[PDB]
Amino acid sequence: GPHMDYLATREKEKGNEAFNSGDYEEAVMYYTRSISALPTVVAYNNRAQAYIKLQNWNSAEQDCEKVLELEPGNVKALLRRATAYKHQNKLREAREDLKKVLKVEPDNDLAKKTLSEVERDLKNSE
Repeated sequence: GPHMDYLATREKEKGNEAFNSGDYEEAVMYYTRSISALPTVVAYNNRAQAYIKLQNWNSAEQDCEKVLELEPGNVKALLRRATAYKHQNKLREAREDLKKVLKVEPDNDLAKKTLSEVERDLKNSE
């Protein structure tokens, strides 16, 4: 119906109640209701972040790709897409994504500390 934004933030707040409590699988479905009412960078990026703790890397990339269509350059989405790639053995794409973070935010520990593991894992991936 109308006012789909009003529940798209409130269902996300129920997801954040579950996420801080340690029910990430309950957080994913709460964010999925949210995106089907009003799709946001916030709900896609948080859905992908919950999937990382569920080991659902190939689901997590699909919501990260949607973030890059709204915010082309989003550091959180590139950090999470590169993390999903690292665990999918898609490191060949992750090296590039961590560089797209570090050009804007050279302070990102999660970017540079993962890059040092990606560069060696590529040299091992023969």
